[PDB]
Amino acid sequence: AEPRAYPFNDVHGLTLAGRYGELQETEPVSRVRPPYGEEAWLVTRYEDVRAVLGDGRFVRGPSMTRDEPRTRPEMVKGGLLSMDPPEHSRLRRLVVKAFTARRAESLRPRAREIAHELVDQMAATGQPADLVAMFARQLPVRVICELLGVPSADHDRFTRWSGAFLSTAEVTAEEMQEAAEQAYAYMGDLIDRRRKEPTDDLVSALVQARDQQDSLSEQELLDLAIGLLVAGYESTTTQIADFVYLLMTRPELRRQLLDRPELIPSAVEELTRWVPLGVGTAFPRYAVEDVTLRGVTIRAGEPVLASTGAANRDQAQFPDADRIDVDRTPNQHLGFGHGVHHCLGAPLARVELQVALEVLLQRLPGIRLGIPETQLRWSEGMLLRGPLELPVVW
Ligand SMILES: CC[C@H]1OC(=O)/C=C/[C@H](C)[C@@H](O[C@@H]2O[C@H](C)C[C@H](N(C)C)[C@H]2O)[C@@H](C)C[C@@H](C)C(=O)/C=C/C=C/[C@]1(O)CO[C@@H]1O[C@H](C)[C@@H](O)[C@@H](OC)[C@H]1OC
Ligand code: HEM
Ligand SMILES: [Mg+2]
Repeated sequence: AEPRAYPFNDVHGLTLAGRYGELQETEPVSRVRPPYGEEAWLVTRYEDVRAVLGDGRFVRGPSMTRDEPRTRPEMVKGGLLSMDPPEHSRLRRLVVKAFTARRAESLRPRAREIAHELVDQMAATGQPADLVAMFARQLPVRVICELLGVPSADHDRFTRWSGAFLSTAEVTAEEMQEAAEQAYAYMGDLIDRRRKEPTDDLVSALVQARDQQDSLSEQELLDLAIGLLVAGYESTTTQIADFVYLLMTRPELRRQLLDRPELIPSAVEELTRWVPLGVGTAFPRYAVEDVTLRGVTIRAGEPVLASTGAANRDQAQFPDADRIDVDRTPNQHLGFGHGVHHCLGAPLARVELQVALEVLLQRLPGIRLGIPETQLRWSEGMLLRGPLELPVVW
């Protein structure tokens, strides 16, 4: 009876559903029924979403058993986002000792070179070129190859395997399983090589990482490396396609960044706030005990969807929240999460998104859609929202 069908967002674009603003106003903790899995609470105000994501009483562990609210029939379980302190905390300390802000920044010149190569290839094939296939789907996985220390000769086949892990892939289950097996075997052998002769890449640094006198096991290293790959690939790819879609359809955004390229980092933050990247809200948290939130009792065990897409568009937190203002300040958005699970690749994701906009505007300052905006084909992957193809001219 009472729960609302969720997701509210239409996948065929980046429009924030008007339902979220309505619930922010008058029903900030509400019930939703997803296409698959359990009914759940949905939390939409910036304050409340931040509160749930930062509260020790809201955990992720039950994701390992539960029939989670979701938009696809299958469930992916495990990785860092399935874990709770203290087990989560230990892995996070070790991974961040290796995966530093310094290391992320140090990849900016290689990310620029790879971005320029991808534009070179677009220019070589000629116009219109598909920005999604040729650029957005290529830069983040090649940057992960560079991050981890995959030798250059293996980037193309590593990119091919990794393509099978995207929610937009049309491959068979057996095709995807073969790609997973090859990527895991490849990464294991890469870790064996770096254990034998360390160099200055992330795999070597993960081997060497110590926390107090603790370290990552051989199997933790391999599982965490694969986890970084999936966490850092589809999201960054989709966000690149979405940011350039916005650039190409909003003349003042493009003008402002052509005129003052120094605005690019601020524009990356503002677009990360504005773009409701998720179809709905994934990764439900579970109450460990009864919690009272905005007068509503969330019972021990119940799932709670804390919508960062809605939170980032809350009129109570961001003045004129639906406006894209590249100079917006402050901008304490939740686009890279909040609390203990907050995106650990965020420094790198920011480098990649900044480099993408920098290189495309420098090289292709007239970049624009090659077809009417109403003709764009949107992904029906049901996890993130973005164009399947972006035919561009310049
Ligand atoms: C929307 C992003 C999300 O995408 C996903 O969750 C992607 C899921 C795709 C759609 C899945 O693939 C489908 O599986 C079906 C059973 C068959 C489909 N085909 C073959 C007919 C197939 O397309 C999964 C099962 C693919 C495999 C390789 C996989 O486990 C991928 C995981 C990818 C995870 C993600 O890319 C990243 O999400 C990560 O999920 C982990 C479970 C978390 O721990 C966390 O990682 C650190 C988190 O990142 C922050
Ligand atoms: C634009 C690109 C990206 C976006 C929008 C993004 C967003 C996020 C968000 C919102 C979370 C928290 C999810 C939750 O708590 O429910 C998260 C977690 C994570 N991100 Fe990202 N991310 C991006 C890029 C990357 C990259 C490049 C990497 C790695 C190289 C990465 C690695 C991870 C990992 C490992 C987690 C799980 C952290 C944990 O559970 O402790 N991300 N990301
Ligand atoms: Mg050149």
